[PDB]
Amino acid sequence: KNIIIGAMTALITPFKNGKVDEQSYARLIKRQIENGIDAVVPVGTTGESATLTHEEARTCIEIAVETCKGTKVKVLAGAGSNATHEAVGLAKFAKEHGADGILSVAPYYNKPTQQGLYEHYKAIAQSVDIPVLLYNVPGRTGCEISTDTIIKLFRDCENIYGVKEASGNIDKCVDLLAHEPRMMLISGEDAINYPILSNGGKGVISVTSNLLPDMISALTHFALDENYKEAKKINDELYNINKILFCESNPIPIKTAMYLAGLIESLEFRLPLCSPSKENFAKIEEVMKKYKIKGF
Amino acid sequence: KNIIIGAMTALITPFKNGKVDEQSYARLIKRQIENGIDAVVPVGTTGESATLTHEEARTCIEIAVETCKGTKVKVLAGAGSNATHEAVGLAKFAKEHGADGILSVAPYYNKPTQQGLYEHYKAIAQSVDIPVLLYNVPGRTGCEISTDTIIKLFRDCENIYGVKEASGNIDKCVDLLAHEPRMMLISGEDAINYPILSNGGKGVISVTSNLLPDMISALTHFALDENYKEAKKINDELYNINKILFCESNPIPIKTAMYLAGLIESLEFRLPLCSPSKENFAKIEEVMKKYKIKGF
Ligand SMILES: NCCCC[C@@](N)(CC[C@](N)(CCCCN)C(=O)O)C(=O)O
Ligand SMILES: [Mg+2]
Repeated sequence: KNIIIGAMTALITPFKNGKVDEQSYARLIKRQIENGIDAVVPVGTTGESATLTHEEARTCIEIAVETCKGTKVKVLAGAGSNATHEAVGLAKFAKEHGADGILSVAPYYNKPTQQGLYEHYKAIAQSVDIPVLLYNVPGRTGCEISTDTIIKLFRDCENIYGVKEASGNIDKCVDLLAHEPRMMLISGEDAINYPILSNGGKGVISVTSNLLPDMISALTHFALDENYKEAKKINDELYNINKILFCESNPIPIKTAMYLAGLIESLEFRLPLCSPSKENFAKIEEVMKKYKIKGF
Repeated sequence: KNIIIGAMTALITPFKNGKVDEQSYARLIKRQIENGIDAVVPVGTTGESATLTHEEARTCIEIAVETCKGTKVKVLAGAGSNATHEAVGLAKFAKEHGADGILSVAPYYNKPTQQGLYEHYKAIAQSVDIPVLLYNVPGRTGCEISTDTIIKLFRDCENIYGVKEASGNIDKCVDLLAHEPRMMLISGEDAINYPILSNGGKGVISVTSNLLPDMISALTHFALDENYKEAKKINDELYNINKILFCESNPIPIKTAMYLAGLIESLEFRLPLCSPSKENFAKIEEVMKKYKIKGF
């Protein structure tokens, strides 16, 4: 199987006067390349994929693919949908626009059954050639892809090579890798990056990496080399910022943090997302000064 | 305030060979009108709105408004989105195809804050003239509209006239009606229709109504006319079907029940929605036996 692993970033999408700041986007992706990141994930949840237009989603994949040409950094494009026909289309679009793979979230809101989740992902898997990473975040979708369904898709569809887990469920990650160790388990929960990697996970898709890509990079590569003491040390150091980045729903804190660090020009969200409270803004602003934040 | 209350049916959307069976849709809406229903809710969650085309949604609103012209049956249009710019659009569309009001679900997947939910709904309400009923289903959206947020929206925006609660939280509906008793609290949870009505709720938006519209009608009117004994009597009898209609995610069981009752032609879903298990199929078909099913 073809795979995409290592330290990966769920890219924020900066806005300037309500439009996608394309030059900011490219500069942030380059900031990622130059700080040890192995792959960038455009138009995911952290990128406010829900409120983007298809030309903006398609444009930001193109910006990512183009910025990454000439590097080992791969483009794992966000291409999920709660409608199978749209998820297949976005998989085809990313594949035809140069993405090295796709990250496909479980259908949200319409709560498909385990049988329905299998047929949904098989439809995507059979529709394109690029690797496909399952994305399970039940707290946002209303549904979970069970361990059985994840393993079945990994064994039945060749392009499906693993799953980004944001389940806060270390038991499920044992369960997953204990019955199918050839799968690529990706951490979708920054605070528990090391515990997931330590059990055989082969990478992370991080929100924290947006601000401190060097430390997320170092953590993952320390861990992949089984230097578990150094990997755990960064994990422990990162805990305060890993948590504070979820004082409010992602990506409200990270974009607040990016603005505070001067890495984006404006603190703009598309509704229903909005700037955090004044309290959390102060909490985000304080925890930051305990970390060394890289620039461009 | 202009309001839309009473017994309401979240219409299933029949498919024939992958297309919206237009006549059956109209034929099913007619079955509702002649069975005591006060309003029909097209292209909601129960209508598989997530996997519908704008051309399918638009036609089903048009079919809905046209079939209830001349009766007193209202059209409460499903018009929700996790992107405010998409939700504002659907509100205008629904107003121009003749809908008497819109049901607008809380944004799903992207988990907006209470502030974001206020600005999201304030943007919709300020965009149309027709009544706006908030829809809270945290198990499907990943988010809850707090009681404070609900009441603030009710008091600040003239068309926002209440909320359809599907939280299994009778506590919250006391909280709602005790602090804002002028609000129209609508049941979105069939099994607890009477307990919500018994505390001052003024209607239901029912799944069970698809199969037994005569009994959902009678329950709602008995309760609104303060015949609580007869209202609970139907509620208690309906429990077994009210539960089995969620043996799997709605609208999978109700479409199964509708098909088994011969009220629709094909048992077709749009993916990731799926036919139920053979086990649950026997459970839906068996519980059904016990009720007297209206025909055309
Ligand atoms: N990158 C584009 C994202 C926009 C799509 C959408 N806002 C809503 C998705 C949708 N399937 C659209 C349905 C439109 C009417 N059938 C949904 O709301 O369910 C989401 O996935 O969050
Ligand atoms: Mg090495």
